[PDB]
Amino acid sequence: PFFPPLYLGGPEITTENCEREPIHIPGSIQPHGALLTADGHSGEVLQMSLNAATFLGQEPTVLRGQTLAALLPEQWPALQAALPPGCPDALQYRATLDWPAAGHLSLTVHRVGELLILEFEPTEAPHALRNAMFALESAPNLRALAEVATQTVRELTGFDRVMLYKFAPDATGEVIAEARREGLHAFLGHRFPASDIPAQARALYTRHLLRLTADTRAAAVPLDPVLNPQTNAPTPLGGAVLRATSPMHMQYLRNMGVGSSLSVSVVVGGQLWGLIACHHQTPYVLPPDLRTTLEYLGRLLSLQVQVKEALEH
Amino acid sequence: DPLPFFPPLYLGGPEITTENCEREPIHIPGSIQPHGALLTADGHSGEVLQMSLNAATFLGQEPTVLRGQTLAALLPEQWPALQAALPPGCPDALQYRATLDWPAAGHLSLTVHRVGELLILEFEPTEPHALRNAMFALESAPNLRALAEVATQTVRELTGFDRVMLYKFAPDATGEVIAEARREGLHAFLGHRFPASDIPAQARALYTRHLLRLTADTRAAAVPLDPVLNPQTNAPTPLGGAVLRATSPMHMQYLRNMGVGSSLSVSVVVGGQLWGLIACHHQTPYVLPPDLRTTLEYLGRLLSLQVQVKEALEH
Ligand SMILES: *C/C=C1/C(=C/c2[nH]c(/C=C3[NH+]=C(/C=C4\NC(=O)C(C=C)=C4C)C(C)=C\3CCC(=O)O)c(CCC(=O)O)c2C)NC(=O)[C@H]1C
Ligand SMILES: *C/C=C1/C(=C/c2[nH]c(/C=C3[NH+]=C(/C=C4\NC(=O)C(C=C)=C4C)C(C)=C\3CCC(=O)O)c(CCC(=O)O)c2C)NC(=O)[C@H]1C
Repeated sequence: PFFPPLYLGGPEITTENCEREPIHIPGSIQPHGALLTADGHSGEVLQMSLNAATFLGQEPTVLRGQTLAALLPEQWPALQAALPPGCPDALQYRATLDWPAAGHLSLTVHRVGELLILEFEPTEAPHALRNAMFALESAPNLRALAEVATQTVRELTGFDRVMLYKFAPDATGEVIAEARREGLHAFLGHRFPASDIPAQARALYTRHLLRLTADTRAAAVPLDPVLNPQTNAPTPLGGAVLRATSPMHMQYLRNMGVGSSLSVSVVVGGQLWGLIACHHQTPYVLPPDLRTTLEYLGRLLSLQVQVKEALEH
Repeated sequence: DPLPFFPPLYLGGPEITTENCEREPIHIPGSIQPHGALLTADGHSGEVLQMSLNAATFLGQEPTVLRGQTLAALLPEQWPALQAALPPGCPDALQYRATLDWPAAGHLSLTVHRVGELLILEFEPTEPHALRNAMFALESAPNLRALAEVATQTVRELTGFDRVMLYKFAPDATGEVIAEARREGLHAFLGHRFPASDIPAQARALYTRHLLRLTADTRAAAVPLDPVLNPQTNAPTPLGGAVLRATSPMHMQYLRNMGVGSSLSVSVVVGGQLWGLIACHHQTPYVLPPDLRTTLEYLGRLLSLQVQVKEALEH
């Protein structure tokens, strides 16, 4: 099973109970964005991140009464149609708001049962993706495909280190390709224990295909209330990219000298084949539109891995 | 019966009938569609060899001036990028794309690929979260039918085409329309089946490697290359990989007779085989700009993946 989260007086996580930390329900988010939850029917704002006032420019109480209808007039009917009752928690809808306080915000919404989860992040506003797609497809074998993928991602993102991280049948990880800035340790060829990404983390990565710690030293921002009014239970935040990252993991990242981390899942035959794994030495918020490019690349790599593995077997 | 290609018309080959169909060399027509321009150049020196006859009007230069310069001089910023992206021996399927600001012609999209020692350069005029939203909707579709319907509707919304079908090949290469989105008033092709020779076997081979072809105007005359043969080889210039390639007069006749002014289709390739097509129709001529066509190319790949996934959920 899972332990209760901390804020419901559950045990603190150690190396004896990695497998049981409830990472989907931390009750908090990373501070480079803001999150609101809301009722599926009424559009009634039920929870907000204590930092919402910053991003939205709204007097705190104003929000926690109001309706999405009021708050987002153009958007609220689109949401209603895009995310019908009963849809999967994996389905997401995005829009760009030109919002008074903040030039442009990206809005990302998904639905978990009766709750809409809304994420707001700063945003903005060429051929590198098309060029990359053809490059991946003409790679002659899996090894070269891995090399092209890591190089392409590094060029698109500027990340200090991009790795392709392949799982063995027992969930032992091996770095099979790597693109990195001069003057970093090489992780190419190295193998790591399964428990570095515990089973409850791998399952969640099979369904929700991208996550990140924008700053390995930033404090999480609580949800208020912490419990969903609807259920008097924790809000599931696994489908939210803003979810506060595990302190266990952030301790690991910090011990490696990483300041910013991001990964993308490569899913083949319904199973987690590997990850595109990015490190930056310093804090780094990759903007939403560039993340989208990596999300596309994730799908394309999933296709090409199967194609390429089929021409060996 | 499968038989080798006839020589093209310009090398004294025969004209094509319902009989010899499968031997038309549709990859070497010696000509392009008039809404863009094409140059060929030597892959090592960058000497310009062939150009479409309309090139002066896209590129704003006399032929003899174009042909008298190397790509190093014509494309000083792109020439080194081309050479890195398209190394000798690379496959003909690999494409490099850039946007140019050309004085006389505005923003041009440049698409380049390499066939042996030849570079082929295509120039076309070029111009929010719809793709991301579509990607997730496709993935959440519960079964093959719902996927097919979401895919057709999405493509129609992105493009404005009068008719978008999902055509699926059977094992005998006979095809069948399994989903479609269509303009009000058009009659339904859903569930109809069509014989295998409607897409003869050489076209289906070409459609497995080069994943998007089109006919922007089913009545437009083709524009010859000049000279027609590659001076490197005194042989035909391979245009399979060029979207500007001229369509077979057989297929343009099959289209006009249906009332179609514009045709476009994207291959859906599963396990190395052509599974089916995203085929689109418009009643009037219609040019879809290169950046919009890129969205369809990306959807072609997504759909190939999702078709595998939906079919595996099915035994
Ligand atoms: C108690 C158990 C421990 C534990 C927990 C834990 N680990 C993750 C997530 C990740 N761990 C990763 C491991 C590596 N990244 C690398 O680059 C290398 C090698 C150089 C390794 C071994 C990765 C990639 C992830 C995914 C997240 C990311 O991309 O940064 C989680 C889940 C994190 C979250 O979703 O919040 C958890 C709970 N880690 C341990 O090391 C043990 C002691
Ligand atoms: C003697 C040869 C004939 C022939 C040849 C031919 N066909 C193509 C390409 C296509 N034919 C298609 C057929 C259909 N389109 C539809 O909308 C329907 C049903 C409603 C059918 C059956 C399609 C979709 C294509 C793909 C091209 C496109 O999408 O426009 C070629 C190749 C043309 C080229 O690539 O240059 C050729 C040579 N078709 C016949 O019917 C016979 C008479």
